Amino acid sequence: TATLCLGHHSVPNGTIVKTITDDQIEVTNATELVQNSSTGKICNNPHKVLDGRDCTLIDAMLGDPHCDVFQDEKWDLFVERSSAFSNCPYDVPDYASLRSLIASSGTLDFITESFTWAGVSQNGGSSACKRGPANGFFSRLNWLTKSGSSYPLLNVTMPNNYNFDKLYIWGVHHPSTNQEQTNLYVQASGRVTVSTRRSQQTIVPNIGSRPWVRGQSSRISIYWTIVKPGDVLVINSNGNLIAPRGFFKIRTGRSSIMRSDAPIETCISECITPNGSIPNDKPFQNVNKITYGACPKYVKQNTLKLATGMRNVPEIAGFIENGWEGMIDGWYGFRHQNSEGTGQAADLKSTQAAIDQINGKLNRVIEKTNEKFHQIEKEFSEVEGRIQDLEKYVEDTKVDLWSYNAELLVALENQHTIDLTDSEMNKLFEKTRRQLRENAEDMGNGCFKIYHKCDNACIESIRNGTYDHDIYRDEALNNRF
Amino acid sequence: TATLCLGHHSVPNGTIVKTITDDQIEVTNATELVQNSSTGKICNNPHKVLDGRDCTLIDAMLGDPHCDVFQDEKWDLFVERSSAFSNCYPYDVPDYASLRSLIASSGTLDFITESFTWAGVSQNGGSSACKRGPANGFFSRLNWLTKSGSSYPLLNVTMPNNYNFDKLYIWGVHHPSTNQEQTNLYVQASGRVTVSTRRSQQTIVPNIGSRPWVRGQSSRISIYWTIVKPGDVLVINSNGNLIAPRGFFKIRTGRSSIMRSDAPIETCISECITPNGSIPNDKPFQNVNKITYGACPKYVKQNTLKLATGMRNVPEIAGFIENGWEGMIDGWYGFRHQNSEGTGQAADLKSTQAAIDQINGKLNRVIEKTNEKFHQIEKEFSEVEGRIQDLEKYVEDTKVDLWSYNAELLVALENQHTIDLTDSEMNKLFEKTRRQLRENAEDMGNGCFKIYHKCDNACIESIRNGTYDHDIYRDEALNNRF
Amino acid sequence: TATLCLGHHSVPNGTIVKTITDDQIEVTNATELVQNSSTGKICNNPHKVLDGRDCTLIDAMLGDPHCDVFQDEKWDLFVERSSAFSNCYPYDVPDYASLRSLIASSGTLDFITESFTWAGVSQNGGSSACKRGPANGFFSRLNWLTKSGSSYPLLNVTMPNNYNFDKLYIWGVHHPSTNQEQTNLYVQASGRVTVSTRRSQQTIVPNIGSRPWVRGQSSRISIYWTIVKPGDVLVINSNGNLIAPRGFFKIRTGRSSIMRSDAPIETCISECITPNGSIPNDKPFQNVNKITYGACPKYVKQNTLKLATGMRNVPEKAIAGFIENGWEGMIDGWYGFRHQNSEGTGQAADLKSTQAAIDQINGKLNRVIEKTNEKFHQIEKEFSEVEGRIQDLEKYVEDTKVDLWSYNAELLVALENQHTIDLTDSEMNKLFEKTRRQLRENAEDMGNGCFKIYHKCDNACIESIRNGTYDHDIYRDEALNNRF
Ligand SMILES: *[C@@H]1O[C@H](CO)[C@@H](O[C@@H]2O[C@H](CO)[C@@H](O[C@@H]3O[C@H](CO[C@H]4O[C@H](CO)[C@@H](O)[C@H](O)[C@@H]4O)[C@@H](O)[C@H](O[C@H]4O[C@H](CO)[C@@H](O)[C@H](O)[C@@H]4O)[C@@H]3O)[C@H](O)[C@H]2NC(C)=O)[C@H](O)[C@H]1NC(C)=O
Ligand SMILES: *[C@@H]1O[C@H](CO)[C@@H](O[C@@H]2O[C@H](CO)[C@@H](O[C@@H]3O[C@H](CO[C@H]4O[C@H](CO)[C@@H](O)[C@H](O)[C@@H]4O)[C@@H](O)[C@H](O[C@H]4O[C@H](CO)[C@@H](O)[C@H](O)[C@@H]4O)[C@@H]3O)[C@H](O)[C@H]2NC(C)=O)[C@H](O)[C@H]1NC(C)=O
Ligand SMILES: *[C@@H]1O[C@H](CO)[C@@H](O[C@@H]2O[C@H](CO)[C@@H](O[C@@H]3O[C@H](CO[C@H]4O[C@H](CO)[C@@H](O)[C@H](O)[C@@H]4O)[C@@H](O)[C@H](O[C@H]4O[C@H](CO)[C@@H](O)[C@H](O)[C@@H]4O)[C@@H]3O)[C@H](O)[C@H]2NC(C)=O)[C@H](O)[C@H]1NC(C)=O
Ligand SMILES: CC(=O)N[C@H]1[C@H]([C@H](O)[C@H](O)CO)O[C@@](O[C@@H]2[C@@H](O)[C@H](O)O[C@H](CO)[C@@H]2O)(C(=O)O)C[C@@H]1O
Ligand SMILES: CC(=O)N[C@H]1[C@H]([C@H](O)[C@H](O)CO)O[C@@](O[C@@H]2[C@@H](O)[C@H](O)O[C@H](CO)[C@@H]2O)(C(=O)O)C[C@@H]1O
Ligand SMILES: CC(=O)N[C@H]1[C@H]([C@H](O)[C@H](O)CO)O[C@@](O[C@@H]2[C@@H](O)[C@H](O)O[C@H](CO)[C@@H]2O)(C(=O)O)C[C@@H]1O
Ligand SMILES: *[C@@H]1O[C@H](CO)[C@@H](O[C@@H]2O[C@H](CO)[C@@H](O)[C@H](O)[C@H]2NC(C)=O)[C@H](O)[C@H]1NC(C)=O
Ligand SMILES: *[C@@H]1O[C@H](CO)[C@@H](O[C@@H]2O[C@H](CO)[C@@H](O)[C@H](O)[C@H]2NC(C)=O)[C@H](O)[C@H]1NC(C)=O
Ligand SMILES: *[C@@H]1O[C@H](CO)[C@@H](O[C@@H]2O[C@H](CO)[C@@H](O)[C@H](O)[C@H]2NC(C)=O)[C@H](O)[C@H]1NC(C)=O
Ligand SMILES: *[C@@H]1O[C@H](CO)[C@@H](O)[C@H](O)[C@H]1NC(C)=O
Ligand SMILES: *[C@@H]1O[C@H](CO)[C@@H](O)[C@H](O)[C@H]1NC(C)=O
Ligand SMILES: *[C@@H]1O[C@H](CO)[C@@H](O)[C@H](O)[C@H]1NC(C)=O
Repeated sequence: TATLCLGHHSVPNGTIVKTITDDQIEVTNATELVQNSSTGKICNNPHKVLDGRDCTLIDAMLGDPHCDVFQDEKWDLFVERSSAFSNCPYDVPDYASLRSLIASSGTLDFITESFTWAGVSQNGGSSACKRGPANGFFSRLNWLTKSGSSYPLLNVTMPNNYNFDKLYIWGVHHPSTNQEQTNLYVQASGRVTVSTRRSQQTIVPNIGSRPWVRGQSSRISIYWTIVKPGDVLVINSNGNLIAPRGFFKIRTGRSSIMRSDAPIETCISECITPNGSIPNDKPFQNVNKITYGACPKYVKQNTLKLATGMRNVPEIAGFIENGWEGMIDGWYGFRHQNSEGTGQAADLKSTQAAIDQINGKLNRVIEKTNEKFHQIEKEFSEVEGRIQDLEKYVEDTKVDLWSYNAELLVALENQHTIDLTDSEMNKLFEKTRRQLRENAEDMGNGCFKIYHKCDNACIESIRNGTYDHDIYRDEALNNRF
Repeated sequence: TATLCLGHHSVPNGTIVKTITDDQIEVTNATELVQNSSTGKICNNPHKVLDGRDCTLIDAMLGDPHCDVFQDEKWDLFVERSSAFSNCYPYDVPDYASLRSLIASSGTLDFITESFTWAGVSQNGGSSACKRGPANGFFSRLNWLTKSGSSYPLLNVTMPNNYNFDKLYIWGVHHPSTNQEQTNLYVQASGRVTVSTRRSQQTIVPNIGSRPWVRGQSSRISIYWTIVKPGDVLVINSNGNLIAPRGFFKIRTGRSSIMRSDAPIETCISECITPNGSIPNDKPFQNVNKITYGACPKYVKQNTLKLATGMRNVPEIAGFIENGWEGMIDGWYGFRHQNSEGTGQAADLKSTQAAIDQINGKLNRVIEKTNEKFHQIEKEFSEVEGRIQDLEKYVEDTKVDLWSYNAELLVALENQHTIDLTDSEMNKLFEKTRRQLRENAEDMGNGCFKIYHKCDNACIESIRNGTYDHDIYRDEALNNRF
Repeated sequence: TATLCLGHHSVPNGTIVKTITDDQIEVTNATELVQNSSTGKICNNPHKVLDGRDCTLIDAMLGDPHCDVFQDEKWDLFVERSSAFSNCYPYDVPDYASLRSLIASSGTLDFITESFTWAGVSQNGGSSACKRGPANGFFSRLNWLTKSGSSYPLLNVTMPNNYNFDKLYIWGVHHPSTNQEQTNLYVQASGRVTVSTRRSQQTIVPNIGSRPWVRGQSSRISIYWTIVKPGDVLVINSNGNLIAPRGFFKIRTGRSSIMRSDAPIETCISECITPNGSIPNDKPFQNVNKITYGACPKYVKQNTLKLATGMRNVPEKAIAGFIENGWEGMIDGWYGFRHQNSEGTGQAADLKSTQAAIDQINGKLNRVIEKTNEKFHQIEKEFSEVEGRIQDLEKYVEDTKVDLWSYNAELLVALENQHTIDLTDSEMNKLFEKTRRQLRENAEDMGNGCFKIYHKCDNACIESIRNGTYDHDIYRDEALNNRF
């Protein structure tokens, strides 16, 4: 007689995963699906990262004297440090919109235009904004005051004869007293009107004392205007006008701005976070919900294990609640007890089928990467109300939905992996049973008892699939009965 | 002796779908789940579609002379063309999008005239920039009041809401270009308009200054609106620069909206409208446009998604073990028998019907029929604004990504389950057939049986029907086997 | 000879569930996953609920005379009733919703009085529209400054922030109805109010004009607010039309919110609060309201979702097995054996298969979906007036969220039902296959889920088969002789 047993491998150390029907199940192999660490540095490749050391984007746009190294710059990502400061006092109504559009433009290209201001004096300065040892001002703005003892009505025009949009930055000066207002501007109540063929803005200055900032009790408000090709710009002013010196060329692209204190190093990475660059070889990440580039999706979980092997079962006997830790050639194989001696082999068909069905399984459902460049703000330092609440709500909803998606996907994939491995083992056992028609009996433990003399060539023929039952039919029948 | 095999059908040409464990598997039949084309026309049934032609909704509401055919109009969807223009006095609307959305969602342009009394001022002002034929004109729903004689008295009027519906009032403020013009039109050197109710107020101070010429005018007019709830009162107080209203608009709650499109409108029936045109809604997903009106499929980024309908296509007596039957056209599963009389073939109705019933209506168990949406947010912009536009784009992008993921995962899961159920059906039929033949037959290794007793056509039909009796032939089969 | 059968239990009354491959399938047990009812009452534990009664949050903050009981109050949820009204000077708040949300999220009404000096003006002005008992009054947290004698000097005051917490200041501007009233109350013919810090500024010019009478007044007051960070300074500059502040509000960070409801408040314990009332959170989904506070189930559009708990239900039709036949007489377990012998029929139960099925079924839904989500302050979801862009965006966001979560719930229920049915069927088949494996050549299956054994198999034999210590070599010769 002879014995033939079928089984599967085992490893000394398994990994616990979670499926649809099991809280904890041990498998031979698993992989991590969530990235939860960073090196703390920002790669300067392949994206173009511009470090604004002590300057904000608005300050560099306006022309702060200590921000003059940023003139005519361009970037893919602008990094704003927490140690930035202003050294020139002003306020911007709707600051966030201007900051966002300047960041999304991706450039600081400024073209000077020849404005004519007749009857007034130009190039005013203050001691609060020093350009060297002398008084200065913003380099992209012009402070106009009275000439002699008169301040006439200003009325200038400039058409857009190009084929791209223009961006104009202008301002209004708010004095602190009526005496100062009349001293700088002869009229007791100024007025600034800037309009195009389709839009208009009129600002009336406000007079009143304010806290001293670098020695000044007055302020300046900043406004902007966009002129389409074929349109025209008209500026009408009675006083308190901070005239523009030109226009900014505005483009459309994939630029943005980020707040971070991580240093920038010479390295390559496609994903940038405020914590630093992270690899994008995993479908999910847990570092930061603020990202730039090709980045994994953000989830609330810190670990998600995906099974890449069959069950780990501790240990002649077959595969019925028994693993073979002595198998290193393949996933499934045969063991036989013969007159010549015991032997072991491996089956390549089932092993390769399982490997093919396992490899690349996650790519069939979830896409590889998503490239997002400019998005909404997700951290705030001041309380505002309605819009901030809406933004926070949207971000929270997105995060919760994606976390649920990740959890369900991982559970389903683990369940299907376990099912396919079990099906492969059972199919191999059933094929082996079907090949031996009447010459063998099932021993009850995944093994077969062959009732005729089956030598090594016989076992090899059984394993190959070229076994003939008619050769040993009568001998097996005589032995069985 | 005899032979009884089991098998399944196959087709000369199959389709490749994707499952959970397979990236490409061939099946006998599949259907497309994504709609990706349109005819370029807009159906005027069953929704009421109003063509704006050369007019916008705001211009038609104000009373533009070339938009006078749109007075007292009704619509379910308003279509705005890119060739629309303005031909009246230049104006601007602060928060234009909010008023446009309000008027579009109201769904009607019904106007009721009221008896306003303006004592001491001139009425019915006009300009050469807004012509009613050969003579000067103005917006038909607004009244331009200027000085009478040499005085402009203080205007203070009231109007109560004694109905049971909301009232919408449209008024304006005139911004002159020079101080001399301001003094000439209105005696006072600084005008002021105050419009208020018992719960809200608005005060506007005009701005004097030159502006680019538009149809010969360097002055502008700003447009404002006020809503008066039932039982409330409206008070208008002014001393210059008032563009008075002539009445109120009825404002309703409904399912109306507005769209920007250039597709023509033709006689046809469709429940879904896109800027590209009308599309059928028989499929659960679409790829034409993310701007939709009516009962429409969900927008996904995928161009195609195939759902499996049949079984695995296996190319071609032998059984079902890696062998499909090309010559079978009468069913999905059946029998082939080899006998002394000759060969034959049949089909199994029960297993085929079970598989068909399981397959039929498979996708309706999860996805709702249709999502009918009428008024939504704007999804395309022609000018950069900032915060709110970014928020809207972010919301739309998140929605699109989530629904694309849902569609992909669902299609993969359904294909996997269809393949599994069909394989289980075939294996169950074979197992039952083996179960009937207790000891008179044994499996030959290729999904087919070898019978050791003389089993004729009546015998084969008895086996197929499920009424086979092994006791009659047991002794002969046992003698043949041993 | 002896007969051995395998089968499963069934119940007289079943319940219908929905799976991936079946529209309507009957099982032995199921549970409801959607909470669609409420008691109509709000529990005051464990959250601190503050009833607004006839006052709103803004009215309580300003100092309305009939809202004077809400001074220095704290809350976790503020409940605003539909019967609230105002009984003081008419006013309007530009961007009212932002201030309401700010005060609701702050969670307290703590007020600290500060010593402002207003030189050359008369303080503590009142009106007949706001009565403190028999006499004329005003808001308790605001100061109405008017001319003293025949002059109104320019006011310029400062107040530094020397603490380590943010300050909130509430002030206002008065809008007269006539120029004569403007001149009588304030000497200057045009007022101006400037309030600023080192990083912000606000200037308001009053409006003049008649308005509808509210409690005898055709004038209004506009409300503005300012926040001062630690180390900053506040400056107020004005020459008329100023409603001065009396101090600052302590502003905090926390998990407080506000809700509009008309449900009464009783003594009970509940972790979730809805405008309909409190609901239990023992289910993953609910259908009551999309406005919630606390640990609440997710909101879905469906009103019922049944999760299968048992196996398929098959009516019971010489003993028979599990092939299209249930056992209504089995109450000892899920799977078992039935044997007919010469001594008589017998029945038993199998514990391992039943225990495995129960352990797989138990706790199945906790593996994918989280228990509860704690949300405290969110966006508004109901509006009493039409506004335009922002309201449309909020409605769109809420509708998208609801649709996505409803789809998730439906798909999850269907998948779980399918897997439960599959696991029960697999367990029964595995038990039958093991029973076949034990009897190698001594019996053959009859096809109805039963084995009939050729040798003599008594109670010891049947018990050995059930346990698993059955030996086939003992009866092999007798079985072979009987079969052939
Ligand atoms: C309306 O009300 C506001 C606020 O109440 C007033 O604003 C104040 O204006 C005064 C000037 O009139 C400001 O005083 C100035 O402060 C400067 C900064 O002081 C800070 O820094 C120094 C050094 O670091 C510290 O010692 C000090 O404590 C502060 O922390 C000083 O540098 C100025 O000095 C100048 O004047 C002195 C006078 O002796 C000279 O000796 C000096 O050489 C120098 O010339 C000056 O003292 C004050 O800071 C303002 N306060 C605020 C909050 O802004 C308005 O003046 C008031 N308007 C009217 C019309 O009344
Ligand atoms: C403040 O600054 C602004 C802009 O700098 C000034 O606005 C300009 O005002 C002048 C008039 O004062 C405008 O000139 C007018 O332009 C009309 C349109 O011009 C277009 O069309 C004509 C004909 O097709 C073309 O030839 C031309 O190139 C343009 O393409 C003309 O139709 C007007 O014609 C009138 O004047 C002529 C003079 O010869 C007469 O013969 C005509 O019959 C007719 O009466 C006129 O020329 C100019 O367009 C305005 N510019 C802008 C940008 O709007 C303000 O006037 C100024 N304010 C002060 C107080 O100085
Ligand atoms: C600009 O235009 C507006 C609106 O047209 C005017 O506002 C009106 O001003 C008048 C003048 O005061 C107001 O009249 C007063 O109304 C009070 C309330 O009346 C309501 O309530 C009573 C009782 O509940 C009802 O019977 C009545 O129908 C109203 O529903 C009255 O109580 C006042 O009575 C006083 O005067 C009478 C005079 O005989 C005395 O007998 C009384 O004892 C008492 O002293 C008074 O009649 C009117 O309410 C205002 N309407 C609105 C809508 O605001 C502005 O006045 C106007 N401005 C200018 C400069 O012209
Ligand atoms: C363009 C201009 O007028 N520049 C002035 C500037 C302004 O007058 C002021 O900042 C606007 O509010 O002020 C400068 O400072 C002045 C002192 O030099 C002078 O002694 O006193 C003035 C006040 O009475 C004023 O502070 C400055 O800021 O440097 C002078 C500069 O030319
Ligand atoms: C209601 C009214 O006053 N209408 C005027 C109109 C206005 O005066 C003006 O548009 C407001 O800015 O202007 C009209 O045009 C005028 C010419 O006819 C006149 O020769 O010159 C005027 C300038 O000095 C003015 O342009 C118009 O727009 O048709 C006349 C109309 O009655
Ligand atoms: C702080 C103050 O001035 N308070 C006045 C108040 C105001 O004058 C008014 O409400 C602001 O618009 O008005 C009071 O009412 C007055 C009557 O008592 C008086 O007979 O007539 C006045 C009109 O000419 C005015 O209505 C009030 O509202 O009680 C008096 C209060 O001291
Ligand atoms: C990445 O940086 C963020 C900073 O935004 C870290 O999140 C903060 O972590 C600290 C310390 O636990 C908390 O006190 C803050 O509340 C967190 N902020 C937010 C917005 O969550 C985060 O821990 C960092 N992650 C890694 C891996 O370095
Ligand atoms: C329906 O119309 C839209 C117009 O928005 C088409 O989308 C544009 O397609 C062109 C050509 O590929 C692109 O260059 C644009 O970028 C697309 N615009 C947007 C906003 O996506 C769309 O292709 C049309 N679809 C059909 C089926 O005609
Ligand atoms: C909980 O209260 C809400 C209040 O909005 C109820 O929803 C309204 O129910 C009425 C009556 O059927 C409808 O006419 C409204 O259209 C509903 N409003 C909304 C926004 O859906 C809700 O039915 C209540 N729930 C329970 C269980 O009583
Ligand atoms: C486990 O799987 C990973 C990839 O999924 C593979 O690289 C690794 O070799 C596997 N483990 C073993 C022991 O082969
Ligand atoms: C393929 O399936 C569709 C159902 O989507 C059916 O209408 C069609 O008849 C099927 N094809 C064949 C050849 O049966
Ligand atoms: C059905 O299941 C519930 C819990 O899921 C349990 O409380 C109940 O007893 C079960 N019903 C029966 C008849 O076992």
